[PDB]
Amino acid sequence: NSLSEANTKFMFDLFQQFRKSKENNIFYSPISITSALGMVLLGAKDNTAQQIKKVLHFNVHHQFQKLLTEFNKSTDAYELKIANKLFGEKTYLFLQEYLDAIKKFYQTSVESVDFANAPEESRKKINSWVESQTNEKIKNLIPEGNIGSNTTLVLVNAIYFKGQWEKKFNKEDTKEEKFWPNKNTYKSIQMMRQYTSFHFASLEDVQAKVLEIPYKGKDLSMIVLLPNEIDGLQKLEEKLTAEKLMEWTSLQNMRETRVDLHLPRFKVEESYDLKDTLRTMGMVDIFNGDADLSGMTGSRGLVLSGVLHKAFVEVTEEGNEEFHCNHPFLFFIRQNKTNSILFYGRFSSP
Repeated sequence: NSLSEANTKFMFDLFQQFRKSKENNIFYSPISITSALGMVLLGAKDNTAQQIKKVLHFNVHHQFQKLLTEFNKSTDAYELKIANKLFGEKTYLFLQEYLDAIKKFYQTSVESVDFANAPEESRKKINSWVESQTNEKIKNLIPEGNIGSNTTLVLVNAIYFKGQWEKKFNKEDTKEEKFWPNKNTYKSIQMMRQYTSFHFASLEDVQAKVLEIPYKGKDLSMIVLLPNEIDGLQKLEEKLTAEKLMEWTSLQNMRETRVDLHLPRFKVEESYDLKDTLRTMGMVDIFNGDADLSGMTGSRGLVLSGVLHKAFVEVTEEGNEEFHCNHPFLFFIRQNKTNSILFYGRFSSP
């Protein structure tokens, strides 16, 4: 929906920042994050909530719960483990009303913890919760020293996903290969090869190609963008905007063609702390003494102190023109029903 629209723009704003810092593989769940903030936005008021809404590009929670259920609908098409919880200092008493809305709309809830007296035993609490909440895939969302004795709030947003390809991949047709991060260096990888008909689309403007590899079911397909030349993605990123996607990755402007695809057998694990980032993005109150999270406790004084996001996707085999992914390229798994990107990264595996 227009929601997915907002979720997309944000993702790019988010993108732009990651770009400034990370020049390797950057992967993240725009949708997981967007929601993580909608849950917090619930218990936020005034100028503190205003920052969020603009940063997020804004009824609302209604669809964020609507869309969430979907991905939460256990299915064999794929498998995702979304571990999104609020961890706060015990001493803060959260209004049940708030707990109702978030549980209801985000199928998640707060969790009082002794940040003050026991900040160490506190970390583990959250870590372990994260593992078990993601089939034990995402571990130690928080490293030692990260959480301090002076922590009020801490939004956790881990997420794991591994879908099964509509058109399976022959485990026999996968051997060693050469991946070119840059043009002067390369790293060996196990590249999967698949010849068949896909929804291809050539990109003149940016000098790149757009392939769509669906998952079992056809409502959750991952789109990939492959710059023509090894280092043809920087320019790609440079011209990639919201509107760019809504059109370039829209199957409407795509054509089902016989394509010999060459996709690598990878897995991206990118951890992030969007505190400063979100700040510069325009969300600043929340992280300082001016934070108004009255909804969460009926009073003020609670201040978001860091936000942890961690995506972990795995691409496996199990489920004219070609698509050769031996060099960098950006991709993203969307939800075709409502074109809601729930994952996005750039693969350069340097």
